[PDB]
Amino acid sequence: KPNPLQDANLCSRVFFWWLNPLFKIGHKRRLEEDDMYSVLPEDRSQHLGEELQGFWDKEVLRAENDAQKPSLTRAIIKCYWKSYLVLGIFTLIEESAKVIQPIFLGKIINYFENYDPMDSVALNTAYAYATVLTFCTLILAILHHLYFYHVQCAGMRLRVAMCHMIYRKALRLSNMAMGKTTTGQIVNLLSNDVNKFDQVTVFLHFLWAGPLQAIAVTALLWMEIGISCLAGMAVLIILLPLQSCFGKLFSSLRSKTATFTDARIRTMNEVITGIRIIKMYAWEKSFSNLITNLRKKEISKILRSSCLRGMNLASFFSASKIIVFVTFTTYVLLGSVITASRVFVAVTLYGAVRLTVTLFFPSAIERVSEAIVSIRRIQTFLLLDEISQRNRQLPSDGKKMVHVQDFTAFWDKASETPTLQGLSFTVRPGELLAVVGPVGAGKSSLLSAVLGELAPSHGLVSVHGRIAYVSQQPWVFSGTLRSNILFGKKYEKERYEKVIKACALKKDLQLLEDGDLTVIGDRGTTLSGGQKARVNLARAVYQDADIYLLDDPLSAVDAEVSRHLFELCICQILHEKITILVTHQLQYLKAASQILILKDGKMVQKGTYTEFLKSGIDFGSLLKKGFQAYKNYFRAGAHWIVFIFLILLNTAAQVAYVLQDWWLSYWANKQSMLNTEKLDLNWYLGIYSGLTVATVLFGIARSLLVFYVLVNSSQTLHNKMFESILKAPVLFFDRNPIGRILNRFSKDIGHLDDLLPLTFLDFIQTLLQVVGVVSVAVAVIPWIAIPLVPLGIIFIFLRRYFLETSRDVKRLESTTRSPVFSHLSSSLQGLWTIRAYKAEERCQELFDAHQDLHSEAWFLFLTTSRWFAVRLDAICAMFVIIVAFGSLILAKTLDAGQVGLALSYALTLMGMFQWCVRQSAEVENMMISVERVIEYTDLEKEAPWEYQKRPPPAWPHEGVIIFDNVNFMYSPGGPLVLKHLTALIKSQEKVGIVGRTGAGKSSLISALFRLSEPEGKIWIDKILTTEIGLHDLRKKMSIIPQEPVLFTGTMRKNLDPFNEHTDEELWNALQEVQLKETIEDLPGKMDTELAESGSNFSVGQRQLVCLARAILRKNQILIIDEATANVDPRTDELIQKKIREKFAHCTVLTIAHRLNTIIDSDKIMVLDSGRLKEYDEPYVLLQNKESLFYKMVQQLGKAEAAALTETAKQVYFKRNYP
Ligand SMILES: CC[C@]1(O)C[C@@H]2CN(CCc3c([nH]c4ccccc34)[C@@](C(=O)OC)(c3cc4c(cc3OC)N(C=O)[C@H]3[C@@](O)(C(=O)OC)[C@H](OC(C)=O)[C@]5(CC)C=CCN6CC[C@]43[C@@H]65)C2)C1
Ligand SMILES: Nc1ncnc2c1ncn2[C@@H]1O[C@H](COP(=O)(O)OP(=O)(O)NP(=O)(O)O)[C@@H](O)[C@H]1O
Ligand SMILES: Nc1ncnc2c1ncn2[C@@H]1O[C@H](COP(=O)(O)OP(=O)(O)NP(=O)(O)O)[C@@H](O)[C@H]1O
Ligand SMILES: [Mg+2]
Ligand SMILES: [Mg+2]
Repeated sequence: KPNPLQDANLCSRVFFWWLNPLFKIGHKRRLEEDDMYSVLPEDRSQHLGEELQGFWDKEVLRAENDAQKPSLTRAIIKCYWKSYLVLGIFTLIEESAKVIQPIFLGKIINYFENYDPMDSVALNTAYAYATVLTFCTLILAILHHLYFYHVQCAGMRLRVAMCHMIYRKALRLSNMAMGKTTTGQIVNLLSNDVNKFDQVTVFLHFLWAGPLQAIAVTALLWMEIGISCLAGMAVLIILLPLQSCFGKLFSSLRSKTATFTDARIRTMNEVITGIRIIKMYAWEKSFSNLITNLRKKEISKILRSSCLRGMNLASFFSASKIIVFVTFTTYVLLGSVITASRVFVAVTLYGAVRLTVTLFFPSAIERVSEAIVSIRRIQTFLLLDEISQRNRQLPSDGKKMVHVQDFTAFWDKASETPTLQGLSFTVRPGELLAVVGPVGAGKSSLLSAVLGELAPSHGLVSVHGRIAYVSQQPWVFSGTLRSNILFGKKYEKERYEKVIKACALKKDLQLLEDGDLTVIGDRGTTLSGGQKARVNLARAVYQDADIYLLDDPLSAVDAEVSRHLFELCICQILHEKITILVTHQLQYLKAASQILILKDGKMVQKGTYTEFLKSGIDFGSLLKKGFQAYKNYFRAGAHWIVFIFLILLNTAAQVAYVLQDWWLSYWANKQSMLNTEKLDLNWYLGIYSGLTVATVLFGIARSLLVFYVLVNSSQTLHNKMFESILKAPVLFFDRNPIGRILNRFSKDIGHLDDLLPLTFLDFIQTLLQVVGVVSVAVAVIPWIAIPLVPLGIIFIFLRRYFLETSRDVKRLESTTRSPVFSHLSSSLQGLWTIRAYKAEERCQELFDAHQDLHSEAWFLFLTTSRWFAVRLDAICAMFVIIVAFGSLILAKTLDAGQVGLALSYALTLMGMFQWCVRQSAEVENMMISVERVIEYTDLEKEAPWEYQKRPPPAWPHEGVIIFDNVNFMYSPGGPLVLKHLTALIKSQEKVGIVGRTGAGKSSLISALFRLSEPEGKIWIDKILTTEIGLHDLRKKMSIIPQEPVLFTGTMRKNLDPFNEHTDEELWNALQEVQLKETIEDLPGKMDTELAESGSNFSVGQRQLVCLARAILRKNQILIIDEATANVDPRTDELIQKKIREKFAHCTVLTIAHRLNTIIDSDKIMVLDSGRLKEYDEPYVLLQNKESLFYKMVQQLGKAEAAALTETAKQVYFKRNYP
């Protein structure tokens, strides 16, 4: 992938002419990673990393010699100052040109004031000054883009070198340092703490070019207009503390809103997760009240912050007008006169110095502070204690063996008991040494000590030869299964096939789409734990090391796979290699040549399996311990009359802004056309003050109205979205995951609430300023409207051409960034396995390649932006040149005031044009959140909660249920679940529910509750379920679900959200459920907040709370669904007994996976794939062996079957025959 930048000349590099093929390809089709240009040799990660590493080591050595702390900042400066001085020269030149050009503007105006049509020398001089002005504009418009690209390239180089150094350090962190730190911190100081270097270098050179430009501008202003410039300078200086105060208050007002936003998001997550339980209980009104209160509380603070930001923007808009008004008011009041060669030079100088003082200097200060903080963080990281490099090995005879003598060490030096107590043993090739012990013995500690991870406090360890080590937890890195097995070594087909066959990985390969080439992500999302363990063992065997160390290889695999592995990949293959193995299964101890028993870090016994059998101590014994989007977004805010008023306000503000400068020009012309007689100062100064006041007030009003309208639109959209969500049927929640649902409530609404209104206001402001500049230029010289049409057409086509490729470049850069973090995380998690072999330089090379693949896209991201900016600035410079030369060509018509006004506005169009284009692009990007919110606004809605026809309040009187021809489908067009169910449930009868694991037992409650609209007729106390609203039907039947859920709140809230009961009644219910004494010992009597689903409460406690809820509701129809699954027998018996005794006179339908709980039921439904087979007493079903009830009873066993039959017979005899 050759880089055309390596070929281009200086002329092509100035205009970025070498990116045209890339833009052509991007316009034609989509851009993939194969279309990117490889980085230049000087920008490769390894080169920069090694250069900065050498400089940093030299600085460290010097600092240690001098005996002070080292300075990463000093190292970086010593490395990059020579390359960062030339950019300083160029920014000096650029700032000098910026300061210079108003002088030539004033010279042109001065020529216009002393016009003489017959003179030609003055015309020639004016043309020369115009040429110099065009040269200055070209300098500011053309070369600045190459300068900016190099400025950003410096920061990119710094960041790449920093990342390389950080990874190189992290690859050799000691055990204690790794215990201090975490993987998250190391990933964070690459994802967030290294990106400050991209931004520090942009504004770094302004720390000396800001005050210098301010001083030069002040000197020029004093030379031009006199002492009156001090008032404008004072106002400009005062402008900074106002910004500081605004930013200080805005941060507090913003941080005061997260405490409501996070609570709202947490409640939303709870609602979305437990939507089925809420719908069954009909608590949507309570949750709606809670969410509404939280939203209002957050919206108040959002409104306050928006008002503050609008005031800040209005202050920026009116600052220049205020400065100029004050300056020229004191200038005129001191006794001078108004002239166009001075007014419109002071205006331009004030504008330039105001931009520089207000924005660039504070931005530079902030970026430098952040970069210093990040540098200090990385500097602290780079001095963590590192593992001492494996020193010169003791001279041996080349034999491969492992020996340990008198070893004693501890991970922590403050521990009372050492990790290992005087270990002393040796192992030779061909010996299968096994270590057997309980959890915590220290077998993995012994293996780590052999590897060298445990620093020997006392004793000696002699290990020679290559090492094969198997971690307790299998590890898979960012690659493929073939890559995992190869571990970077050269691929051999025969050896790979031999290892695959020996490891029985053929089934795992066949289970994958690509087989052995399938990509496995972080933590093996595409694989399983057994596959990871098999891959780890295969890699260890394939690497073909002299010494093999194993640690818990077969704990998490099946019996056949474990036996086949332990035999054919260890006993035969590794019979020529040194082997030390850690076991937990006793069946593999027979094949072990050596066995050691370890407990409490102390040696117990070592010998063969026969010797241990003769010892008499049992191992087992020892092992037991579009446009419509904009239209709807604007309509949701306010009426269209408000839109008309907003348009009028914007127009009035811009008109006053222009008219103040026009009035200055008119004053200058009227003073010039005079004669002593004097101008009436009262009139002119009064009109000036009125125009300034009107500009300020109109700007403030426009900003406030825009902000309020857009925030109201966001609030209305959120209300509509939540209202729609609360009524969507369960099918919608089944289709969409919880994360997707919560994303539109967390991120999209977050954008709409704070970012979009302010972005819109800024874009409108800048666009109106550009329109005003163009309108002034057209009004002064009408002929300028001719080339404006070609310029607009060219701009539109160029914008389309650029945007067809910029988005692809941005997505490529976004998708090429995560592999770096994934590789870092994988290498950090498998650091011991990486360091076991000598392959860490290969991991460094892989990381370098991953970093290069991202710098590949960053380069394009910078260059395409510069490519667009060059042409935009060319268009703007053409406009400026046209104005400046047409004014001189038509000198017989215009006058000084008009010429100066038009020329100054043409000069100020710069930067504003580019910012307007960028903000338009950003707004178009941001509208997708509004699109998604509006999409969720109009979801499908289920039946209304209430109907016109209301049943009597006493219904259900008895509780008789009729099922007639019930066909149930979860989704329309999906498979049928229930097939023509026909049954009658008499009042106050206990019915048990039986069938297979997919018989549809839990599908009956959905039909009864009408969660999904069923087909057929269901009659309850002679009312059909399809002619009454859902909230009037679900409220009269109680449900006890499989997994109880408790919502975060008070116990009174959890037991009675609608305050329909009394505290005494709730206490009586709690006493009935025997949880009252547990309730009344917390810090609060009944208002104790809980965690998610009551994480501090037991499962039995949650079931008991659900039973208490059912008791409190005290409805006639009770349904229980899979009550006891993994609860203790005591709580199971408690729940069964309480349910049996408390609801004697209430109809109960119970679905139980076990027949023990539902043996005493009066009747039993038999379900076969949604077909109702048998409905009668359980004794009758057990009488006939052909019944499915008898078959399932016999499936359980014999003794339990006999007990169940006896219990059913006893129940039948007691009930039917009293
Ligand atoms: C304090 C007074 C004043 O604001 C300073 C100062 C001047 N302003 C007047 C308008 C203005 C600004 N530049 C201009 C350049 C030419 C002509 C006019 C202007 C700007 C500003 O503030 O315009 C409101 C500004 C704004 C944003 C900006 C960068 C920027 O100047 C460099 N961004 C770059 O990406 C955006 C931002 O979102 C971002 O960086 O996002 C990752 C940014 O947020 C952060 C955290 O930086 C911000 C502004 C804080 C926040 C919300 C909305 N977005 C829209 C554009 C952007 C802005 C700077 C007045
Ligand atoms: N890397 C480590 N850092 C800190 N403590 C450790 C480390 N490795 C082991 N230990 C401690 O050393 C003691 C014994 O470890 P060890 O028994 O090898 O762990 P184990 O493998 O989970 N149990 P076992 O399988 O019987 O060896 C325990 O107190 C561990 O917490
Ligand atoms: N939301 C759903 N959408 C579509 N089919 C479903 C859904 N939930 C369950 N099913 C299937 O519909 C059939 C009805 O079985 P089901 O409702 O689970 O009763 P059950 O299995 O006997 N009781 P349980 O095992 O506790 O769920 C089964 O084949 C389920 O897999
Ligand atoms: Mg261990
Ligand atoms: Mg079910």
